[PDB]
Amino acid sequence: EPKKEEKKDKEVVIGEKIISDKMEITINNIEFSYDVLPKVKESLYTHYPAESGKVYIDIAADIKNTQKQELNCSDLLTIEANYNDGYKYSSQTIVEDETTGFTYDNISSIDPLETKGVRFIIDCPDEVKTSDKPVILSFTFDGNKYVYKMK
Repeated sequence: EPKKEEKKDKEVVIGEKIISDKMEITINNIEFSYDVLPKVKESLYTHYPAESGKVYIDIAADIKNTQKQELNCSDLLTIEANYNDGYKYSSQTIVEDETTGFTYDNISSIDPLETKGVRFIIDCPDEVKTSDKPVILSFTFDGNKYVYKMK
């Protein structure tokens, strides 16, 4: 008999805090996008336009570091989009910046008790948006699986 495990997935609720002993994650927006634009774009800004025939899944979140030590933005979620039962695409993290629009996750950190905006972006073929076929988002955070039925 193979080794089985018993598990229960948690539903992602937009605007609801997800908490661990290290951080608080609030997912504020989940949408398809052909151009991932930063929240603040006062002068020259970085943005992520989708390549022809592609679409982004743009997941916007607030991350509050609740530790006494700095939190690296490379240590955040990896979100998987599971399209039409098995066609899988994984996210990249970008960080909101008041000066340059965005920065990459590798050069940025969150101070103790600071909240920073981030984007988890998933590069998909365009049919992930335009078909009627399902999209399930998921991630593992602090020992639990989180799921979101996008369509």
